[PDB]
Amino acid sequence: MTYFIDVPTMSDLVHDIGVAPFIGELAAALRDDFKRWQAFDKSARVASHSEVGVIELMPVADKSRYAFKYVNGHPANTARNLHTVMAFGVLADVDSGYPVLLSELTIATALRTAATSLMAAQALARPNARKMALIGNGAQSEFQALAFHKHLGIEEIVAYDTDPLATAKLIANLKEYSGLTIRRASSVAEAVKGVDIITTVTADKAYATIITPDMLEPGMHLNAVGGDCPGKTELHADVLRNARVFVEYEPQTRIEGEIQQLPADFPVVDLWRVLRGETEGRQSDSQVTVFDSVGFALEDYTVLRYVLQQAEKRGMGTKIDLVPWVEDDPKDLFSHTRGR
Amino acid sequence: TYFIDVPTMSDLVHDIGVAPFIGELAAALRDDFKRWQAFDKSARVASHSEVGVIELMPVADKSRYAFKYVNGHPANTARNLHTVMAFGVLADVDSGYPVLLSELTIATALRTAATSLMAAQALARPNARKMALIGNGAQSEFQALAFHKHLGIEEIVAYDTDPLATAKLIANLKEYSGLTIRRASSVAEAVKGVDIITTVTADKAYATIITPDMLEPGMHLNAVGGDCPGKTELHADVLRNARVFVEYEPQTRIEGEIQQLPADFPVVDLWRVLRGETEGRQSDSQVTVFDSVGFALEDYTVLRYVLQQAEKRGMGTKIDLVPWVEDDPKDLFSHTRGRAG
Ligand SMILES: NC(=O)c1ccc[n+]([C@@H]2O[C@H](COP(=O)([O-])OP(=O)(O)OC[C@H]3O[C@@H](n4cnc5c(N)ncnc54)[C@H](O)[C@@H]3O)[C@@H](O)[C@H]2O)c1
Ligand SMILES: NC(=O)c1ccc[n+]([C@@H]2O[C@H](COP(=O)([O-])OP(=O)(O)OC[C@H]3O[C@@H](n4cnc5c(N)ncnc54)[C@H](O)[C@@H]3O)[C@@H](O)[C@H]2O)c1
Ligand code: NA
Ligand code: NA
Repeated sequence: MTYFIDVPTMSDLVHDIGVAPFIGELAAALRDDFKRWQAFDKSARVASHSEVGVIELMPVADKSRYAFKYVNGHPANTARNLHTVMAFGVLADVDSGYPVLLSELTIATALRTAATSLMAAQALARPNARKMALIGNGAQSEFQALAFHKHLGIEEIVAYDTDPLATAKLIANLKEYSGLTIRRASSVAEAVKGVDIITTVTADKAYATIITPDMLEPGMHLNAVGGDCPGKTELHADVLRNARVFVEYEPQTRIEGEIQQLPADFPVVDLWRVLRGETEGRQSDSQVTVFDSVGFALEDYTVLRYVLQQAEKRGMGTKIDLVPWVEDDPKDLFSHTRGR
Repeated sequence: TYFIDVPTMSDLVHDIGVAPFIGELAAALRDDFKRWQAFDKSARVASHSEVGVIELMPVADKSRYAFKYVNGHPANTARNLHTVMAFGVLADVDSGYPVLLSELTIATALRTAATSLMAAQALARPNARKMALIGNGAQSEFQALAFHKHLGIEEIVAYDTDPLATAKLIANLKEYSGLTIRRASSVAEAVKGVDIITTVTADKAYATIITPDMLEPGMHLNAVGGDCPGKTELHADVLRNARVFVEYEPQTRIEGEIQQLPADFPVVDLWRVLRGETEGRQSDSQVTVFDSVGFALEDYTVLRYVLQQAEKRGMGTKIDLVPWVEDDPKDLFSHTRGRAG
């Protein structure tokens, strides 16, 4: 009983639920899981670096369920008509090790990342937010835009991308949402002027200063999503020093996040503690808050469980023979060598 | 992405033949072990539970990336489930694209037998002819055939606490008339006078399947069963009386039989033995121990082998695991409109 949800099936699932509800429901599910932070067997994801990218495995588990996601990060892929980010994952039973679900996670990753950013913003950004800058208008952009528009009251988005066609795509994809205005800016500095939230989702395997100190205004919240690997950043180190920085899983973020540019003792705040109301999140209206996001296995665990439950209710997905199921003699593996 | 499921792998292995599969794989493993320094190696990541473990085993070179998901639950057989279940992926390094998704439960038994064979060829006495096989479960038939067909073992003395397991082993290999397999009533009885002792028992605990009093000069121990911290088969003093060989030292220091010895206890890297940089067996009376726990490179090799074998037979099914080439790779949102939209 290993169920498989491929790309087109996930497409039908997301279409059925709706992108907005999917993100909203997922953010709520993520919030609850983050509150249960200490119940999970956590670890920094394993990364295998190459010349133009990275391939990583992201495991996590509690006492009953195990989950992991395979994911790559190759910014140069788009030049070859491939996605910068591709992923898939598995949800398994802890007491038997049996893989219950194998699922595409490329579409799901964009959804969980948007939901995670939304969850963090709901807890860290000023409640009156209405304008957001969206730097990087690629694969993640539409999801981030909708998450903030439908669930955080963002009515206006000022977008910028080195690739003008990417911005055109973003505007065209969301035009159907009349309550949301999205306009193209000629530069990052122009896009971020006067915004309440800055979301960065650029893809470039190198140290970059997308956001510089001069762009910061009192009360801003920075949703820094693009940088997510050692040697891959989007914020100038001083931007972090002028803000209260929040992270997912500190041990991993110290190596892959924006904070990799600062001393190992630079103070950061664990988001799960804020969500439990045990540690202060935003401390004032003038403060600048930064969500140093790199992605963490727990978020994939949440979306995998969500997808399994939602697909089950809709009778979606197909069964595959990935590993042996129950057998008369589980010690007779050799019998399988005689052919099906 | 192509997918090879359990029944397809069964047909594939059946067509290649278990012995040939193990032989060809051992040759391939030797080549990969020789270029050990070309791989980005790491100790597998394990998630421990009260009755088992779930692990991810990645490894990669400049061209290919591979990983295997595998569990280790000794109590599973009481629930008619396999103690070991696994599957893995072979991916392209420069794009991250997963080329092959494959069952690896059957393949794991084959690569483990091939690895044990490869080590034995370099560590056991060349005149070995009798082997003790402790643990007659899933791995046993594969280990038995690997040694019989490729290392001249003509007699195996088997023991398992479960008598039906031993009966299964004997019945499964009865067709190999050049191989004699007989049931012993205890481990001590089974290992008496053997040239090689292969242990593949499954018990999540510190076990002394083999004690020092059982050792005889010149024996080679293919210790395969223990493969996790707190899960061993050999008494620590058995190791003190031998030259010990490992796969990937950093990982084995944690999961192997040597976890019971000082961090400074000397061990020998198998790949270096194969390269001829250090000695395998040094004397006929020496006791050698291959402290085997399994390592990602072995799964990398079998995944490449399976892909090649399946490809020339046109076997495997295409699956939409991740997006492939598209007009606009930056438009992931288009996928939220349903497969029709
Ligand atoms: N934090 C997380 O959880 C998480 C999960 C999603 C993806 N990732 C990261 O998010 C980033 C974006 O992912 P994606 O799938 O949208 O990639 P993508 O390649 O589809 O889009 C990235 C966009 O950034 C633009 N860009 C690059 N450099 C720029 C610059 N200096 N200024 C303005 N625009 C620039 C590109 O032209 C491109 O359109 C990647 O770096 C990826 O690894 C992180
Ligand atoms: N080193 C490696 O690369 C590698 C790869 C294969 C599997 N593993 C390990 O190999 C072991 C066996 O795997 P399997 O698939 O054959 O499992 P299995 O459960 O099918 O068979 C194990 C057999 O051991 C027997 N056994 C348990 N305790 C015993 C004892 N004290 N004395 C004699 N027999 C005993 C059981 O009754 C059973 O028949 C497991 O512990 C597994 O984790 C290691
Ligand atoms: Na980031
Ligand atoms: Na072992």
